Amino acid sequence: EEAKLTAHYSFDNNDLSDSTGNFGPGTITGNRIDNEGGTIAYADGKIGKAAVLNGQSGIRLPDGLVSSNQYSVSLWVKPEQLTTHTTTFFGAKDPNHWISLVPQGWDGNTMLWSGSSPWYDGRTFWKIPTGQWTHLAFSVDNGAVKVYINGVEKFSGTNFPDVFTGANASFALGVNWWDPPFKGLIDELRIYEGALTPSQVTDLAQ
Ligand SMILES: OC[C@@H]1O[C@@H](OC[C@@H]2O[C@@H](OC[C@@H]3O[C@@H](O)[C@H](O)[C@H]3O)[C@H](O)[C@H]2O)[C@H](O)[C@H]1O
Ligand SMILES: [Ca+2]
Repeated sequence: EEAKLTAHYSFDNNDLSDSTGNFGPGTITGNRIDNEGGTIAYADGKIGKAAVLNGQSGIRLPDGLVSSNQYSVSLWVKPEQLTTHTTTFFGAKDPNHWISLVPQGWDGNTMLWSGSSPWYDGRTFWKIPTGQWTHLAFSVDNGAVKVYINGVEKFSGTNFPDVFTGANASFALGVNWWDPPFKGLIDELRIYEGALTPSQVTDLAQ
């Protein structure tokens, strides 16, 4: 049972639209998820045109993008800088119940982070470079969670929080409620219902 695709934010057309047509387009935020006045440029990315994030800007995605107990997220990033706790994909029912794919987390490594009630540490023990393209993916199947870097599985575990089942949660690229906005390039955002097979993974990564 391969994971089913639901959303593809590719930026290929120099806009924040979902190419599958399922979801409304993304918005532009200021330096947090809940504010406005940012900027988004478009530069050559991993596939076609990628989104540029200047370190004070983000993208609001539509509420309820993920709303199940079985889901996955894939994307490419090219960091111009790294800042601790700063999100890529995020992630939140409210400020106390959130998920976050973090390039440099509290242990200084890439991690899938959830908090704060409770706290989940999805530690990869792997560190991301600036000025290079890294592929990141992760799947959630009823508490069963796995994290992939460049196609390589680095974290697995269980008892992941069901943050999204029953909630109209806020989703964003590059910003949250507390930390520096991501700076650099984000490309090819894809959302899935169901947990990506290893095969789909290695495909997406290469
Ligand atoms: O709630 C949003 C996040 O809170 C802020 O916390 C500051 C840093 O987060 C903590 O990370 C360590 C966590 O606490 C441990 O119990 C658990 O193992 C870890 O997940 C550190 O205390 C602070 O450096 C962040 O700014 C924001 O992302
Ligand atoms: Ca693209």
